Amino acid sequence: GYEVHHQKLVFFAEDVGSNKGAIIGLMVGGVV
Amino acid sequence: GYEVHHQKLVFFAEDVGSNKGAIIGLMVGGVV
Amino acid sequence: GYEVHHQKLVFFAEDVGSNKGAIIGLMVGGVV
Amino acid sequence: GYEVHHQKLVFFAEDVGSNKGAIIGLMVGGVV
Amino acid sequence: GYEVHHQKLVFFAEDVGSNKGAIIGLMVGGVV
Amino acid sequence: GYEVHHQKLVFFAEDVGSNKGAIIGLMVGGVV
Amino acid sequence: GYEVHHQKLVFFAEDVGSNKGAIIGLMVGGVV
Amino acid sequence: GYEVHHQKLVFFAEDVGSNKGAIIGLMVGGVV
Amino acid sequence: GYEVHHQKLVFFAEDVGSNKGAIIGLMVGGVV
Amino acid sequence: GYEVHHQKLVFFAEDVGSNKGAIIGLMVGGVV
Amino acid sequence: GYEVHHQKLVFFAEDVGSNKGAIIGLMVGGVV
Amino acid sequence: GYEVHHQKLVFFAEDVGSNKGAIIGLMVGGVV
Amino acid sequence: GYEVHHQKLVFFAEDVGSNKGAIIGLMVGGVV
Amino acid sequence: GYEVHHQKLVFFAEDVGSNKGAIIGLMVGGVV
Amino acid sequence: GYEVHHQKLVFFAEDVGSNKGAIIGLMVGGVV
Amino acid sequence: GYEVHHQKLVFFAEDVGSNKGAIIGLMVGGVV
Amino acid sequence: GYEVHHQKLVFFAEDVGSNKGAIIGLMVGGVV
Amino acid sequence: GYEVHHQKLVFFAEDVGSNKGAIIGLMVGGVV
Repeated sequence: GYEVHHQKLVFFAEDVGSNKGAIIGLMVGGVV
Repeated sequence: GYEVHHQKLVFFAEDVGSNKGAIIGLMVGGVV
Repeated sequence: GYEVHHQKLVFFAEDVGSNKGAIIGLMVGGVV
Repeated sequence: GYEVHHQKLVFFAEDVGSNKGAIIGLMVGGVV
Repeated sequence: GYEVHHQKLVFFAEDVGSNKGAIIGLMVGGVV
Repeated sequence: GYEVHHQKLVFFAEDVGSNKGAIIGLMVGGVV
Repeated sequence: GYEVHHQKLVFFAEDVGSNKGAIIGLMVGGVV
Repeated sequence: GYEVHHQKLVFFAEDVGSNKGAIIGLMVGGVV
Repeated sequence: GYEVHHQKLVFFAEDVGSNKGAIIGLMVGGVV
Repeated sequence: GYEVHHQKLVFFAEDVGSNKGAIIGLMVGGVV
Repeated sequence: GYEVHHQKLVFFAEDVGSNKGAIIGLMVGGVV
Repeated sequence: GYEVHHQKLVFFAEDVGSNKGAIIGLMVGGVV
Repeated sequence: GYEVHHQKLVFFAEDVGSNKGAIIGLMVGGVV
Repeated sequence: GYEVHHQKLVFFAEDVGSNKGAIIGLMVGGVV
Repeated sequence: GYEVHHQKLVFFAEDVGSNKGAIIGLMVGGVV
Repeated sequence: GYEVHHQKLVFFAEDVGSNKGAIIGLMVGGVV
Repeated sequence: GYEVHHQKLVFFAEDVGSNKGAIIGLMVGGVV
Repeated sequence: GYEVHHQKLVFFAEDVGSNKGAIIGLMVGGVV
């Protein structure tokens, strides 16, 4: 009937002084 | 009980002093 | 009853100093 | 009292934020 | 009736001292 | 008549044998 | 007249009452 | 009268004609 | 020298009462 | 004699009584 | 003179005890 | 030259341990 | 001295194409 | 001598016979 | 602290006497 | 203080007398 | 100091008389 | 005080009597 469930991902990374290629490649959405 | 759907993604990265090439390639699904 | 769906992604990346250093490609299906 | 259903993308990267000093491509199919 | 289901996923990594490639390749979706 | 289940998941990598920067290739979603 | 490779996709859905939330998006680029 | 290899997708939803609500997008690029 | 090699999928959804927001996100490759 | 190979996937789904998100996300193409 | 029959796959999903989101994500192709 | 016949597959999903409704994420094809 | 970064794809195939009506499509985002 | 990273894709194929029917799709996304 | 690394892929294949329909489909980019 | 890294992939295959369907599907880029 | 990290990969295969489907579906890049 | 050398990898394969199956579905990248 009624249910509440969300995702929770926290990705934290240290890498100061420029990483070898900073890029975000994501497929987000699909279902509202 | 209320039906609630959400997503939480936090991507944090330290890359201070200008990155080589910061680029975002993302597809946000157009579904409501 | 109330029905609310959602999505939320926060991308945080440090990299000050770069001039004109940002390339973004965002594509949305049909209707958010 | 009103149901809500929309996406939230916070693309935060240190890469200038003055005037048109970046490459941004936004595509939406028919209706947002 | 009543149904709540969530989980905290946290990833922390230190890779300082020398650049090493920062890229997010991810599929976030599937169902509400 | 009540069913709620969650768990805390956290991973931290510091002072490892050899860097890694930040490469995330993952499929996260599919189901609620 | 020998038959050759044709595509076959039948998407049948009983969705009478087609209002605000009914969207069809077809993307191709090459040959038909 | 000659058999050939071509695409064939039947998208049938009960409520054809598309009116003040649903959105249909046909996109190709090459030859029909 | 002629053979019949192709994919075939029929996706059928019954007499629902019209969903919150039904959508066909389809990419048909321009190949032959 | 003649070499013929073909796919055939029938997906029948029921979701009556109250809307719940109906989505066809498919990639059909690439090769003949 | 080699002859090979094709495969057949059928999948039927009823409403069940209680509706739950009908979404099909499929990659169809690969070769011919 | 020996004749080869493929196997047939049929599946019905209903009255299981936990309602699924209709969630299919698959790679169908590969060769031929 | 000076750093160098450029694309290099040698598509060599005995199967050229620009003729009476072949299909060639070359496209870019914003800047190179 | 000084040298830096670059792409190098050599696609070599013997394919004579192929005429009045070639299709090429090349796209770039991400200032190079 | 200079990085000297290039890509190198050599794809060699025979396909003489006209292919069913020679197609080159690729994305060349990913800002250096 | 010199660091060099590279990859060499040579894929060689015979397919004479016209292949069923010769196609190159390649994603080349992903910030070097 | 001086460091080397690479490997030679060579693959040769005989498939004369038309292969099932001379197709390259490959992802090369991501980050370098 | 760590040093790694490269290796030579060669693979040769025959497969007549029954087509080999020349389709490359791979991913080479991830990290430098």
